[PDB]
Amino acid sequence: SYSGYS
Repeated sequence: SYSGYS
């Protein structure tokens, strides 16, 4: 998974 700001 991805968590945060892109």
